[PDB]
Amino acid sequence: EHPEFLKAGKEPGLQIWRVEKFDLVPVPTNLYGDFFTGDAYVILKTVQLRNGNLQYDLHYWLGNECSQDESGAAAIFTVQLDDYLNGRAVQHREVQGFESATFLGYFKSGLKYKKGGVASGFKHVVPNEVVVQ
Repeated sequence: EHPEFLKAGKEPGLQIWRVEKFDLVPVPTNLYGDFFTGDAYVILKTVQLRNGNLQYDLHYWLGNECSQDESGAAAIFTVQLDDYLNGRAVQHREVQGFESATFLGYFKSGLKYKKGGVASGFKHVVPNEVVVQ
């Protein structure tokens, strides 16, 4: 067994992963682009300058339907580890509505609002923060 947060950074290009109670779950490659507006997604983008230097770009997608407790958590684990990956990296926050140009460029049709989740997909229910009451 091995840690995932530390696994990130094993290949250049762009990688996508979905956070789940601190479990990280690779978004189904079959769909590639589907997103549930309620949780938080983390993406990295290692670009190639001339032919040796590389730059990882951080991009967390928030359908604006996810609580801030989990939203920031992703921006935190994604940002902190980023420093653990390169030390700086780029920071991009997409709160569904005003994304960045690089994000809308790599995700042209990567925008599918699907209310649901992964483990709660069997019951088909979207518990609201009211649960804490």
